[PDB]
Amino acid sequence: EEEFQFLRCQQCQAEAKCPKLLPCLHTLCSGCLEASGMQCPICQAPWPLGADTPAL
Ligand SMILES: [Zn+2]
Ligand SMILES: [Zn+2]
Repeated sequence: EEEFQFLRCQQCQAEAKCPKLLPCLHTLCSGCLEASGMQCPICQAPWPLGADTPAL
């Protein structure tokens, strides 16, 4: 309902490219997303560390 709201990518949405944790909508795509336009505070940091997400 909040934060978590995607599972593909910021711009290149094909098949979840960001395995980053999923509590802060960070399942976008490690390469073009960084709280720049998906719903996160300049996250760009804990990308490699994720909690309960799908990953790739
Ligand atoms: Zn992308
Ligand atoms: Zn985030």
